Amino acid sequence: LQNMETRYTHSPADIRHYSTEQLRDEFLVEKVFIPGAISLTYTHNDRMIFGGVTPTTEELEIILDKELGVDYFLERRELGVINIGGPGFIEIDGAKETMKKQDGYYIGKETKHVRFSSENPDNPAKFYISCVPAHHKYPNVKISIDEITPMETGDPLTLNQRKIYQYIHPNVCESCQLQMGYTILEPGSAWNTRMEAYVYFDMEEDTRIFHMMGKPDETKHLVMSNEQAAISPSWSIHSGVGTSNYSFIWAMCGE
Repeated sequence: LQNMETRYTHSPADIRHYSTEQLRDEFLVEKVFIPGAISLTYTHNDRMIFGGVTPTTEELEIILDKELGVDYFLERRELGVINIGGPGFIEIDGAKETMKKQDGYYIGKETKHVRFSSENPDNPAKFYISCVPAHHKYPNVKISIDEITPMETGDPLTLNQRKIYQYIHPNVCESCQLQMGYTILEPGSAWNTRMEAYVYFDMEEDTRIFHMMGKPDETKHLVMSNEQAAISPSWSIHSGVGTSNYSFIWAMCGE
């Protein structure tokens, strides 16, 4: 099955007295990669639809049209993808390529069918997709960790020794507004310091991250587990501290 939960946005005031529960209910996505299905969430923050399509025993395709007042999913949207799990395949309008972990892809407006598949149901490919409205059509371009020069910064003295990877960025491809990145916190570090959406993964079962959010003067946090995502509205902070090491994919769009 496939599924897309929509989430309205709020104002720093609406959230001012939110309970830990409420916060989680509005800004935390607990299940991103549920095997055999596509799990998506539509945020009214710039209308980004993100989530995870993790195929196992049957190739998957995000089929959306009436829900978005269009004939097919990408008629008026661009989409970024990065495989977080096992080796798989991506079939964009017939052309079937290989998607190994860390392999990404920028697909543009008007591509009819994008189908995802894994080469092993036991170790499925976890495709994290970030879809956003697009008015212009740019060429589809495959992205491989290789071709990317990870712009590292931070220092283990400030527990932020990390490597950032620009996937959907001007240095590797064109796009209307989507922007994606892959960041891996080097061991012994655990920090992260127009709307954004974060997905944390590749972390020990017991490590958890304290994702900070809200207006800088009224910050609150979401306690997150492995493979969970957080929606961060324009007016909110984007940093987070982990109990240990972790990686995360950030997707954004705006102006």
